[PDB]
Amino acid sequence: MDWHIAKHYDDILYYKAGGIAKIVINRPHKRNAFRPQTVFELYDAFCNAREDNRIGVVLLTGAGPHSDGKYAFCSGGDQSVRGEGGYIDDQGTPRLNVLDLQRLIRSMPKVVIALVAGYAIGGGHVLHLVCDLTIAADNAIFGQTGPKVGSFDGGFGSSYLARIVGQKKAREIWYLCRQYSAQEAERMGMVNTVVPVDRLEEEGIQWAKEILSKSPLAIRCLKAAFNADCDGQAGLQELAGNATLLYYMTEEGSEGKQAFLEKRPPDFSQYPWLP
Amino acid sequence: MDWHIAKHYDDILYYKAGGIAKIVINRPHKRNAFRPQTVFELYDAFCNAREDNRIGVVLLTGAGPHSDGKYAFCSGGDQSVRGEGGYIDDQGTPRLNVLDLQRLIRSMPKVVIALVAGYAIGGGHVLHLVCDLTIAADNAIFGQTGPKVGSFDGGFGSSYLARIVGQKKAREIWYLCRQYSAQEAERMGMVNTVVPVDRLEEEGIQWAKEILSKSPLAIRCLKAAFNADCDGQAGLQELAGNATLLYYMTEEGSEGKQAFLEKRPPDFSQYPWLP
Amino acid sequence: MDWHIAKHYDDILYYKAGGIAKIVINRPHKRNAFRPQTVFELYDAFCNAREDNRIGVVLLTGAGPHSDGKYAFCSGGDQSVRGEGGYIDDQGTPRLNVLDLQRLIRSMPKVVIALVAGYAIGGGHVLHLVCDLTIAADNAIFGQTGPKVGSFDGGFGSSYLARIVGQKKAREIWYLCRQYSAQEAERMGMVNTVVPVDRLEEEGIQWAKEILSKSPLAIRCLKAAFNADCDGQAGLQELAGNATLLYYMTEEGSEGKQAFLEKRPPDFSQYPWLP
Amino acid sequence: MDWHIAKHYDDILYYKAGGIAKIVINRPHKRNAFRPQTVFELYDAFCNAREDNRIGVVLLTGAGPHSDGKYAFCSGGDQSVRGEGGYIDDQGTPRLNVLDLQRLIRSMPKVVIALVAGYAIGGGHVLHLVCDLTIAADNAIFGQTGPKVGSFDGGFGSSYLARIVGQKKAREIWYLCRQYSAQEAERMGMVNTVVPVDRLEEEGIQWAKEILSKSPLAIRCLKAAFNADCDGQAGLQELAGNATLLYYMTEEGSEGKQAFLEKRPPDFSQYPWLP
Amino acid sequence: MDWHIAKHYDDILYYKAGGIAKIVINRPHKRNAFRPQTVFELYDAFCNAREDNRIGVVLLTGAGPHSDGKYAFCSGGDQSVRGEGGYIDDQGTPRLNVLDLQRLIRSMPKVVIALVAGYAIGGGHVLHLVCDLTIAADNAIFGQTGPKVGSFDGGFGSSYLARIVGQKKAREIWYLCRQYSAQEAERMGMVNTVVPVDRLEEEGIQWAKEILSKSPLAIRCLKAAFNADCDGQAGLQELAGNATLLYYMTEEGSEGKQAFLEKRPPDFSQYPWLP
Amino acid sequence: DWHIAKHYDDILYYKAGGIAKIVINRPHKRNAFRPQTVFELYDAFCNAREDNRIGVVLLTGAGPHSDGKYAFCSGGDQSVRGEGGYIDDQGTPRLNVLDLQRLIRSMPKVVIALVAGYAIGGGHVLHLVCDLTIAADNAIFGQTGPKVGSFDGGFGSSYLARIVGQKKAREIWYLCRQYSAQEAERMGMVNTVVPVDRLEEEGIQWAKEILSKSPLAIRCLKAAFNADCDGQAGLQELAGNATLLYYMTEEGSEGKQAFLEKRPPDFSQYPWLP
Ligand SMILES: CC(C)(COP(=O)(O)OP(=O)(O)OC[C@H]1O[C@@H](n2cnc3c(N)ncnc32)[C@H](O)[C@@H]1OP(=O)(O)O)[C@@H](O)C(=O)NCCC(=O)NCCSC(=O)c1ccccc1O
Ligand SMILES: CC(C)(COP(=O)(O)OP(=O)(O)OC[C@H]1O[C@@H](n2cnc3c(N)ncnc32)[C@H](O)[C@@H]1OP(=O)(O)O)[C@@H](O)C(=O)NCCC(=O)NCCSC(=O)c1ccccc1O
Ligand SMILES: CC(C)(COP(=O)(O)OP(=O)(O)OC[C@H]1O[C@@H](n2cnc3c(N)ncnc32)[C@H](O)[C@@H]1OP(=O)(O)O)[C@@H](O)C(=O)NCCC(=O)NCCSC(=O)c1ccccc1O
Ligand SMILES: CC(C)(COP(=O)(O)OP(=O)(O)OC[C@H]1O[C@@H](n2cnc3c(N)ncnc32)[C@H](O)[C@@H]1OP(=O)(O)O)[C@@H](O)C(=O)NCCC(=O)NCCSC(=O)c1ccccc1O
Ligand SMILES: CC(C)(COP(=O)(O)OP(=O)(O)OC[C@H]1O[C@@H](n2cnc3c(N)ncnc32)[C@H](O)[C@@H]1OP(=O)(O)O)[C@@H](O)C(=O)NCCC(=O)NCCSC(=O)c1ccccc1O
Ligand SMILES: CC(C)(COP(=O)(O)OP(=O)(O)OC[C@H]1O[C@@H](n2cnc3c(N)ncnc32)[C@H](O)[C@@H]1OP(=O)(O)O)[C@@H](O)C(=O)NCCC(=O)NCCSC(=O)c1ccccc1O
Repeated sequence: MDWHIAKHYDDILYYKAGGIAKIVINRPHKRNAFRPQTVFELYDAFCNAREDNRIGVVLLTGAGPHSDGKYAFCSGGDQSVRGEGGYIDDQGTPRLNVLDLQRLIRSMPKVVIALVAGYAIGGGHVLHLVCDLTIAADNAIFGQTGPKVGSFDGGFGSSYLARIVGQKKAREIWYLCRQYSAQEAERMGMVNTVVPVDRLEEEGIQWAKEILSKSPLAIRCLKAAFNADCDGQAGLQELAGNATLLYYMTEEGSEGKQAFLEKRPPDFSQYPWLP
Repeated sequence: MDWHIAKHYDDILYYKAGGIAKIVINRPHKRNAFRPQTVFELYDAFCNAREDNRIGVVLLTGAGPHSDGKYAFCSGGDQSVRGEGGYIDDQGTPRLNVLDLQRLIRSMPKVVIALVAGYAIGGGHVLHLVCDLTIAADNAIFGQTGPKVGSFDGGFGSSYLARIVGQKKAREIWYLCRQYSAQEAERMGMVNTVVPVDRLEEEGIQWAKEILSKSPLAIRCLKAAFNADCDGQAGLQELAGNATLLYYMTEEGSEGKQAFLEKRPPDFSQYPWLP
Repeated sequence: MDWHIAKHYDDILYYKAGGIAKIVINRPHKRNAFRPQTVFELYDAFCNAREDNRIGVVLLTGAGPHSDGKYAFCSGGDQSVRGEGGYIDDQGTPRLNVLDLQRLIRSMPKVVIALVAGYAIGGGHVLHLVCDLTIAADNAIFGQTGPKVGSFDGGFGSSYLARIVGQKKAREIWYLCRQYSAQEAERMGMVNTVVPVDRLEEEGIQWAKEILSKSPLAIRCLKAAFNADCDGQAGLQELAGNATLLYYMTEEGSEGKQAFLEKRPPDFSQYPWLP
Repeated sequence: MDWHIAKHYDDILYYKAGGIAKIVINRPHKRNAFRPQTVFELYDAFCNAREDNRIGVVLLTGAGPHSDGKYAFCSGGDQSVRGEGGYIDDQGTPRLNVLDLQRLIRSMPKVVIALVAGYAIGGGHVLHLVCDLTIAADNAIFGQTGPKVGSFDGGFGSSYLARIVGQKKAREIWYLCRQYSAQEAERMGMVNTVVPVDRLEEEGIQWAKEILSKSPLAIRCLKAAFNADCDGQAGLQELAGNATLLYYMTEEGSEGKQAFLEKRPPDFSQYPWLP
Repeated sequence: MDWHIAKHYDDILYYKAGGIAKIVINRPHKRNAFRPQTVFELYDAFCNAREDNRIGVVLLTGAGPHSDGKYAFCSGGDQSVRGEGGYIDDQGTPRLNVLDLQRLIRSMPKVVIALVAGYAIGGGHVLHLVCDLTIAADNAIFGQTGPKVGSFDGGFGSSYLARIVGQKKAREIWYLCRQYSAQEAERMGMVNTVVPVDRLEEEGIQWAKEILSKSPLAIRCLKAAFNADCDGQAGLQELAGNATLLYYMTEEGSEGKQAFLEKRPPDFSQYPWLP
Repeated sequence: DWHIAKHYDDILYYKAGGIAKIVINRPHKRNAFRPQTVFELYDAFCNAREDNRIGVVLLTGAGPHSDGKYAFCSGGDQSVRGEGGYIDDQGTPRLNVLDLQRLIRSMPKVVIALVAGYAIGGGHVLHLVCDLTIAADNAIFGQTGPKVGSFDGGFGSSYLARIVGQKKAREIWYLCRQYSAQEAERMGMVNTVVPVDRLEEEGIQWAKEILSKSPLAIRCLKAAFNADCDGQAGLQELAGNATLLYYMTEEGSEGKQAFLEKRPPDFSQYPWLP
């Protein structure tokens, strides 16, 4: 693929090619753990993808292999900056801003695919989970660590995981903090497919292209519909929001607008009350 | 208004005029209690209204006053035909088919307004509740009777009532089986407005007309949206269904249709992936 | 089995034998796509099955093989009659009446089993999904096509699917519009069992008989309970409706009815307030 | 009424009369604040009432007036024994056992009526909220104090309050920590009725007697149904639990039991599959 | 108050004083309708407020009176820039970005109070609703207009409104598109208090100061708890996120961090498994 | 090294380190529970909950029986089933297993079902509501309600669906078939499968991996999982844990001290974080 750099960052790499964006967490010396700046940059990059009318799919992955030969998607919050009440940014502010990133990935009307090679651990595991889809390399390793390292994600990390692998397996994952292979992760329902490491990016590109040939309006409505099964009124906001969008493409709707601007009463008399 | 009979029934009366249909429960010797046939006919009448592209609003009310001077919207299930496991129809089958009627009124994409003069009691009270709106006459009397007469409605009768008057008041209504005035009913939030008896139908017509001047598409989407706060996936079905409806009016959607019929790949390349 | 024709239709075939009904979509020249009339007839047949006190289980399947040797359960909405805002009926009205069929299948207190040979695609796929159970032949092929053909089902097609195969696999199914084999469908959780094509009906009959040897009241309560995990207040309506049904079979409840009819205060004094 | 002491406690008083139980919080020197012992005892008394087949209604109230002439329902958690992580019991164990009491009151199949004279503040306010009904004396004063005293009830204290007074008023109550009169509390929807201080107990008894003349089975099903609008699967458990109870009173149900005991196949062939 | 300008914008004004921020929509020639830029700026200012450790409360209001003597909070989407599929920004992109602003106001851990003088109509009405609290001047006018002007808000505008005024009144508001006085709005439950126009800001400041003397941790937890009753897993994310925040302030939690950094197994053996 | 912790008629109850073991001991009825069995089970689980050293509870059945067969639990004892419920010795109809279900589900300790042989009917639902399930390869799972004139439309239905999905959950209940340990794992309702003589050791092994974790983290997580299912009751548990943690902060303590000292609280130093 001919990837073009789209913007420069300190902790990540960001590329575009056709309708695909690629976001790479680039802190291999920390197994691609995120510090607050990493989350800020990830958020910025995902926002850019959201605003780009040409991009329909974002591939999210980690830099590797590292000098020690190991692969990693993301090892979660950088523990070396963890202080009282959160992860300390350069101004001394404790933060949990990955929560904001989680929501953006979840709600943006573009499909996000996690491409996992090596470790997807802790907060890194939850990031893989909230991505729409996950493609794993056969060397991928999945797991949570919260109860061992003094943390937990009781939001999407728990409930949404249960909506993927079911309640028994979700609890096992969090309580024991074991590691799971790519094959185990696929069998339990949380990984869509598994390929060799050297095929991981091309598979992502293949899946991305099958989506890029579909109707953008259809895709965004379906993504909202899936969220609507989880996120109550916030889910309804996204789903109803797309209904409003589509309604704003109708003549019936436009008559309401035109009537207001022309200071006359609207005339919906020709329009039927359908069953 | 020039109401014209639209179809003949044994237990009810059914009229249409302009964009309004009027359905009248007609068993005043039973304070308008419904027997299984009454529910069958009500259901049929609402279906007819649903199918008529000219009808946007349905007024539901009870026949009166009766020979005793009393008014009644509906007194619920006819206890005189109640047998083992439900209300016995003319074929000997026990039924709780008012549940089907509740669902039809609740889901049909037309506004239904209960016009309550006199008693709306028991199953008759639940009917008023599931109508979109309620306009009451000053002589209206509301209440549940289940725990006194060996019944209960633990479906929309309970949960949906709580979404109207709040949990404290809903529990009071059901546990004590007291009666409530039109003013008390409005104050608690379950009656939209109150007018003198002789003004009841005309108020109904005025409210119907204010809705009939609105966009049918906007109205149906809103009704689905309101149901969506209550009915989980069934509510999602109605709201997403309207999104599908609207999407079927877009050129983007039509390309998908035409491509299939012409046995060619669709080309959505021109359409943007909006924010 | 000695199937007996139960009623004649244009687009479907309808049989009964013992406690089993069999409904067959009969438009093999369109891979059994449904037009509005097809849905009307399916709805009528399911209502009949619902009304028949002898029928406990309904088998739903597609006519085949076709003259080209191919099998199909259902290929979804007939694209050849699709117009603005829906599928255009013979009177010129745009419809999405499959939504009503979905609700009927989902809520009727009889077990519905989809018998899928060959294609269950698009709206045909959602139909299989909303059936209680699915038995597949080895030649079955499952998938959604919405984003490719300019449609989507963001109701039961999305949310309820996620409650079967989990969020990751449900999104994949819709975003990519691939086809899935029977073994794949079974592994992901949406097909209950797989058998050879010529053993499909006999498998359906056997499963039906195992249900028919059970308590009808127990089965209906369970079906409502499953819906209740999905359909919010609509689900409560079904579950509470069954509690009412059962309560109408009690002596305690009848004392309430009798008291009213005999115009005396009820006497529940003998009855305990159990823990 | 002739109240009889039913069991002796240190921190509360417990009486019975006919089908009514009365539980009185008795620490007037602390405006009836609860310490862990108080909660243990309250739980015990409510359990007793639950196990007593003669008791249908429980009245909950505070001892008063105090020597200063002041009335109090309950001032919440006893701050004088609050320590690290909770309220410290006599063994040094930090506890939040009022959460267990909230659940018992909420789920027990008997109606609980809070009789509030004077202060219902903090955890004392939440206690009034979770009781089925609330009757207030003219001198009643309601409010939350968490954000002022370094606490919060983000459980039934927040969500369930919103289901009573609506989201705007519920947020106001908690954010500002003001006090509300009986009239204000009634108008907002969280108090069922208001009576003079010296009529409070008689009003409680009158409401209780109106409940005690109803069907105990109807009442328990209704209470479960109301919970089911709030408590997801736990609510389904209560409601389905009652359906099971009712089914266990049927001959159809008994056929299953007998068949098992007699080591024979059950015969449900005579029973219909109702609509 | 000595308000200080905090940042310069085109469509709005932004001030700070003590723990209070004030955001003023400043397009009085359009009754304070928002165009995409207005939303962009509102979003930025609310983000600024969120990031300011000194700000606990945000007052949101409209500029007025206008040259015509009229007051307005906000009249919703600027119809003069509405085009196909949304509101057209300065780059030609159709947007519904008020949806993003809604989520920010709803989720940010500071109390937002709408100060409504004059019109809060359509999208402007939904903005007032999603603020935590609303204080109205006695000249305030509330209402929705969607079905008249060819729009609807089927997200928070519908469901969340029902959680404030109940289902009956919410439907009325949307279906008829009438106007409601401050008094009617308070009576129905969606306005917290009403004061004279000349007292509106001082009342806002008064309420803000009562919140500013409270515990910030308590307030954020409560706000998340209220959202959790509406927003399913998204609500859980906020509520669990705060639990994580608090857990990150515990010694027990830090031991997990330290063990990881020091490359040793954690020792939680000293910590109890509390009831 | 198990130590008897309390004596019961229908069950056995032990502790060792941070693990409690509760054993249903009515093998002559395939460990069916009568109201007393449930009362004792509730009592034992309450004990475990109240025991500050206990972090994990293993639940299992006595076996093998004299007929060589294993059983976790065969559900409600049909031999005492009467009108409206299971008749206790004072003549009262009961459904008190529902109370046990809630206790197991809500207690801030991990409960692991160790299933050898039959987990059937109400016994099957008990395994389901336990946090985790470890099965021996001879384990057999299933529901029987519609066959024996009962049903569990609460956690037995909805919660099962949140484990195996709607299609499989309905199959299980409608047909009342039996499922192997391997089948149970493949569908998602069993965490792992081992040989029968390795069953207890696997449970102990799993318990220990949990006992080395943070008790606060584990309780918050269990509540968080319940919250995806139990609406406001789930919120009560989750928010309750937030309150617990807030009661460990200085900020929170200022509010208490201020009240006790009859002075206005001073939270002025504390930030309004993002
Ligand atoms: C990822 C894993 C399993 C890999 O193990 P291994 O291959 O053995 O690598 P190693 O552990 O040796 O790590 C290599 C270097 O990267 C650092 N490193 C790795 N992960 C790090 C991290 N998360 N923070 C800081 N440094 C890290 C290491 O400390 C080490 O650095 P040096 O000693 O060479 O200097 C293994 O490394 C591992 O278990 N990492 C920890 C993962 C973890 O526990 N994450 C959860 C923290 S909580 C969280 O993510 C979170 C944050 C916000 C909101 C919610 C949340 O749940
Ligand atoms: C409605 C009410 C309060 C009116 O009282 P009142 O003005 O004193 O009239 P009265 O009680 O004298 O009744 C007049 C005649 O109509 C009959 N009548 C009135 N309502 C009836 C009914 N529901 N069934 C059969 N006959 C009825 C009466 O029996 C009486 O007949 P006669 O003595 O002249 O022969 C007062 O009449 C009253 O309280 N009726 C009871 C209403 C009630 O308790 N409904 C609960 C049944 S449960 C239900 O609605 C339901 C059904 C299916 C599914 C779910 C459900 O919740
Ligand atoms: C089913 C499938 C995959 C089979 O492929 P194939 O075996 O190759 O058959 P072929 O494509 O040649 O089709 C055979 C004939 O049946 C027609 N045909 C098949 N399906 C049709 C349909 N759904 N409508 C009209 N004509 C159809 C075809 O046009 C063709 O006719 P002729 O050339 O001989 O004239 C393959 O045929 C296929 O993919 N069909 C379309 C499936 C599809 O995209 N369905 C969903 C549309 S949206 C939906 O159902 C829906 C409905 C309600 C609510 C929400 C919704 O999303
Ligand atoms: C209740 C109220 C408003 C009454 O005011 P007032 O009439 O003026 O009485 P006063 O404040 O003087 O109190 C009288 C005496 O009772 C004690 N007292 C009153 N309430 C107490 C309490 N809750 N704990 C310990 N001692 C108490 C006082 O400290 C005082 O004792 P002495 O000086 O004579 O020694 C006014 O007293 C008041 O606001 N009290 C505090 C109420 C409060 O803030 N409760 C919340 C605690 S957090 C919570 O309840 C909670 C706990 C567990 C779970 C969830 C929860 O939400
Ligand atoms: C607010 C209201 C009721 C006041 O009426 P009035 O006092 O009589 O003022 P007037 O109607 O004359 O309007 C004054 C000027 O401001 C403009 N103006 C007022 N509102 C405007 C608006 N929303 N957009 C553009 N220009 C506006 C007017 O066009 C007029 O301009 P000029 O003629 O002098 O040039 C009355 O003005 C009124 O009803 N306005 C429209 C309210 C409305 O229908 N809002 C809904 C739009 S849909 C939406 O908000 C939305 C957007 C995104 C997502 C969800 C959503 O619901
Ligand atoms: C478990 C199972 C499949 C074992 O089969 P098998 O190995 O062949 O043993 P067998 O059937 O011979 O039973 C052995 C003895 O234990 C008794 N026994 C076994 N289970 C019993 C039980 N549950 N109650 C009373 N006695 C029992 C039997 O009657 C038999 O006794 P004797 O002949 O020696 O006298 C097989 O035994 C079996 O299917 N048992 C019945 C399981 C069942 O249907 N449970 C459903 C009750 S519903 C419930 O649990 C419930 C409770 C509360 C709320 C909701 C609910 O759904």
